[PDB]
Amino acid sequence: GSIINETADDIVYRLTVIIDDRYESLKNLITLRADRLEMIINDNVSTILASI
Amino acid sequence: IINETADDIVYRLTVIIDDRYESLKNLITLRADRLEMIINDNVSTILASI
Amino acid sequence: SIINETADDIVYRLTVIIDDRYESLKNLITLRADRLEMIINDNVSTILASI
Amino acid sequence: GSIINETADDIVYRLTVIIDDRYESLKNLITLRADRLEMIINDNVSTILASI
Repeated sequence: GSIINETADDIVYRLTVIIDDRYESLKNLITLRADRLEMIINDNVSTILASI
Repeated sequence: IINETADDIVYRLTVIIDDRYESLKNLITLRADRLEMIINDNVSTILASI
Repeated sequence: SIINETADDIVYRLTVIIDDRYESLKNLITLRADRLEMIINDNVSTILASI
Repeated sequence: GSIINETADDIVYRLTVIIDDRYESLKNLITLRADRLEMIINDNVSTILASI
């Protein structure tokens, strides 16, 4: 009763922290590598146009 | 009770997982769409400049 | 026992949820990466054939 | 601990291994495809610059 649901709420909270923490890390890596690809791309097109 | 509680756990954590998965799915699609639009735009600029 | 049985059930069910969400994101990442690689290599060969 | 405490610990552990693994594979996948794109982009910019 006070144990079954406190152990239910505890499982959910503990796994929610794991899931949230892994998710935010994936969110940051996608944003990081996409931002990085776009600087690389923007720089290279600037270089090509400035070399023509 | 033991089964009602287990169903509650699986359900609640399944809402979390699906929400996180959905936002990542959207993020991947957004950034990939941006990249495809950026690459096409830039190549069209190069082609009109050579 | 009703405790271990229910625990194995929680793990199995949620593992399928996670695997499904994982394999779907794996496929999306591979797909969008594959397209971007093909768009780049197509567009570069187009430039090179035009210069 | 209690049986419910050791059972809840085993649920969280087994699902944390699953979550982490699927996370780690997506981490390596995103890094891999971003690296592949950058290798392609940089080969192609050096080919364009040497061709104009």
